[PDB]
Amino acid sequence: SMNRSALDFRHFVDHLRRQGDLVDVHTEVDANLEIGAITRRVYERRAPAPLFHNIRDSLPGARVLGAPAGLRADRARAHSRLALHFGLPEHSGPRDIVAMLRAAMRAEPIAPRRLERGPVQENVWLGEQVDLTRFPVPLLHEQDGGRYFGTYGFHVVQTPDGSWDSWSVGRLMLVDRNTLAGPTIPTQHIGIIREQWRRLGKPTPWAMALGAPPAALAAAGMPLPEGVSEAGYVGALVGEPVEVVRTQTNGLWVPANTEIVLEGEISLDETALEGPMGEYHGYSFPIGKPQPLFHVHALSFRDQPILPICVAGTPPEENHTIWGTMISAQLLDVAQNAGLPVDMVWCSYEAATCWAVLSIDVQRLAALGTDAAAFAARVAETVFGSHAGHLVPKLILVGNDIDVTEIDQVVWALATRAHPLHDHFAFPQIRDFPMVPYLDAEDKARGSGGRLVINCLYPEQFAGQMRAATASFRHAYPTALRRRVEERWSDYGFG
Amino acid sequence: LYFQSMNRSALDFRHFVDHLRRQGDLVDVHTEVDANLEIGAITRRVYERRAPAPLFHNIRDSLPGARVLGAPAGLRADRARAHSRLALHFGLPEHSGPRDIVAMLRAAMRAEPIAPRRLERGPVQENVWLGEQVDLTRFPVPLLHEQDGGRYFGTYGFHVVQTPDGSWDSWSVGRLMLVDRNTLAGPTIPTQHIGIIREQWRRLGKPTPWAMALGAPPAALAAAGMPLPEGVSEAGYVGALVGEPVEVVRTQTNGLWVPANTEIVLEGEISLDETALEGPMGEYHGYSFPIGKPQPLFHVHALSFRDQPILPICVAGTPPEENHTIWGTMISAQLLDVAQNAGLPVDMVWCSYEAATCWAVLSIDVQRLAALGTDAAAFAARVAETVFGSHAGHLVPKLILVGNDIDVTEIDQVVWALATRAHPLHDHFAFPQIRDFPMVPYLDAEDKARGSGGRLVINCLYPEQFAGQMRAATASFRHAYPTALRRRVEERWSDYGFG
Ligand SMILES: [Mg+2]
Ligand SMILES: [Mg+2]
Repeated sequence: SMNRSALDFRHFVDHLRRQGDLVDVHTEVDANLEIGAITRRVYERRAPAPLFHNIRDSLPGARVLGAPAGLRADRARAHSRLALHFGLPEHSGPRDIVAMLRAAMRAEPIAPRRLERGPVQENVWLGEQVDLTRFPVPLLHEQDGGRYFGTYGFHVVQTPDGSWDSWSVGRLMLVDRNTLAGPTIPTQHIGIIREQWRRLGKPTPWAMALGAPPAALAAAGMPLPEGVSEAGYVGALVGEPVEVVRTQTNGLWVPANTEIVLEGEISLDETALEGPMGEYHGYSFPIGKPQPLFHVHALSFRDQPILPICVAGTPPEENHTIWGTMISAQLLDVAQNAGLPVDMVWCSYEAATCWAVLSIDVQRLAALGTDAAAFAARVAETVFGSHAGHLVPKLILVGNDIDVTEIDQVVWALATRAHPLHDHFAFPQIRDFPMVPYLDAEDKARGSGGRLVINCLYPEQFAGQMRAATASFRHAYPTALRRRVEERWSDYGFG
Repeated sequence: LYFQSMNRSALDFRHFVDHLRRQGDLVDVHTEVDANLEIGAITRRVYERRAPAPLFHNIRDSLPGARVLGAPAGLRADRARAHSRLALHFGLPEHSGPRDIVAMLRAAMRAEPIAPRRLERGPVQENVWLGEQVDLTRFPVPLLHEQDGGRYFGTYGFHVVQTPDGSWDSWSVGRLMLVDRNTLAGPTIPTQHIGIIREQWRRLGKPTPWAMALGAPPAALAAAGMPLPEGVSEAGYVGALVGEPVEVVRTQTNGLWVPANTEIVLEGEISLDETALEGPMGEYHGYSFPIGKPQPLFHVHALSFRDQPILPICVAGTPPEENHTIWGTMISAQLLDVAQNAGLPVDMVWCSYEAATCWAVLSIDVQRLAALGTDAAAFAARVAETVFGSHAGHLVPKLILVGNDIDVTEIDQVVWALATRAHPLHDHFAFPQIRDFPMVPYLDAEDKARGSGGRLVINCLYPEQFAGQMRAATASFRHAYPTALRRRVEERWSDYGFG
């Protein structure tokens, strides 16, 4: 059931209900602001994911699932919804998911299983039959530039010769009944492929899978080389291939179990103004930007289709829980592949992927014979120089007496270890990720200025010393007594 | 009737304990446990998991009937009631949070005191040991952390002393390490009120008459930590706090007045000439440093206790424990008074428990900020001077200045602002000349010799906010949806199916 949830969105949703992580909303809600407002609150209260059954003035049978990888208030199970995206059980935490991702990234892909048919074909609208406005397309935040059809799903394109099928995560704003608009980064795989079609004088055939198999959405964001197709890495993630059917109108292959598939082409030169919109950093910047038109020639969907939605903004939402976690997992590979004494990396969801905390193996630190400034520089070059680390402007270096995945502990280290005169290491020569929201006009002209390493390693730690013991349950009591207290917890009378 | 019980909980420790049990915020531990490390270790885990407070009923080698309560102002895992146990120390209900408590404390500091009510008897007098009968070691005196220099009798209560002429009764929070059967040791800082009074008795060639109240009325303990002028008695401020006076009885041996409901009262005197090594001990900053310090002996001449006496304990260290939940909160409230009395555009201050009282977050009213026509560097310096120069602000090395679109009492939102707003080249304002609080754990040897070096203001106000503008809206429930719709969602939450 847990691995089934990973390969099948509809089952994923039933599973949530069974484990008490789903609220069926049967009362009538408005896709104009209300769905988004509710879903946003859900993220912030860490509530069960809502399934809206009754949406004003929308395709009968159509439904919306809010917060598909939001967190849960119950701390023992807080990451369960996220974990299902990777076929992992209810009690899986950041470290379990990171270990699984790192392994997946070393595993072999498994060729997708081609099928003649599948549930996504249960309903088909062609050409003139296409009307996107009939779906419960939400206006997500009050000031958004338009309604968003696609906020949790991926694009599918292919090279003209068919040798490389490319999945990538993307978002699409509704323009009209059969047109959308959304970003295509020229240097991203989708942009590279779009260039190949352009030199033939052709628009790019496209599809978007919404309510895709959770692991297929995961796979779509995996860091893969140019030429390598994402579909196979569903098998790398969960040991079982994704099942695919051919689209109705353009010869692409989309997961068989997907809820809603849009089919069409990315326009050569037509654009619309897209945005403003909430983004991963928690802000909604006010200016719109022209983006390419995606023309929809056909759409297919399951009976009683579920449109999943993300309401991007202040954490934790899917940007942080899925993409942040993946970045964390990649940064740990980067650090360890470099030989750094790092046993964990965590891009705290609370920091909206604007910082990474590196857990430093203090038992191996003295052997480096270094100090804070040199170590900060070394870690800066290594991490910021990587593809994943390019994305994160601030690194916090801290000894592994704390658990870097718990923000309260990071805060404690930050407040009590980082000396204001000696532990603030700015690296203004290092090129920035341009979306970092605190960048100013000079940083933007220069291309650098935003990068920072905050050191929380006390100077003595570079000699293997430590000025004071941590007065916590973990570090203030001998091993035997810790074990006794944990084994007797129930006997004492605690739940 | 929950409100009956809430009110009584503030004035009677024994009832407070019963209140927690009825709310499901107590665990009655009947398993036999060891005062040596085990009780501390369990209580420590309780803070960290935010579990119910444990009342230990069965303690190896202890006075018959003796009990221990751990985590008396620890937090609860239930977010909607997280601060309920703390709140009871201030006469406040289960859903009270940081802001409600700060408001009550600020109003308390300007309310009238109500003189204590003198009684001829109270339950603290139910058992009395005099002189040769005093044996502190019969109580369940914990060794709290593995590397403590001794067992601590007092980690949750206050000292009572009085001026020689009897015109000023002083309560103050303090810890006491066990030295032997009738002797303890702990700090008595000369510049603080207990030390000033001690100096008055010294001038007469006399030791200082003293009592310690343990398991005191929760709002008595709160009153004891209030920032009152010299010459002003803390006891009257139980009345300012909860609208009803504390009830007091005379000690058995030295003329001092102590709360009638206290679980355990020690009576004696503070030695003129004798010291012992006290500590080391876990401290509020989360650390146990290796070296103790000489402190004055407190000789116990008598003690009295309630039947089945409950000794409350604090296992100081990584937050949140009582140093943070009680005293951090009081510091936050005073810093807010400091900021406002100085006319800073600040609507809240919060010493985040998670930062172990090593930083204070200042919530900035951005419209009032624009009126000042200032900038980051000048505003940082102004806040630094004002805040670090105050009695309360002197204690806190780091300040965070941030717009009030976030709730500064929520560490997750503070972390978000900090990561997304503080520019590495422009917003790190160290104040290396401003005098440090010497306990700050990151200070180096040069800082300590010099007396300064560790102060910092972190600016999270974007440049445009100083002109009252903002580069981008906050994409949150609070700020991404209009008032009436948020209200609809809140009001219909249960109708949607949430439980
Ligand atoms: Mg790719
Ligand atoms: Mg005083």
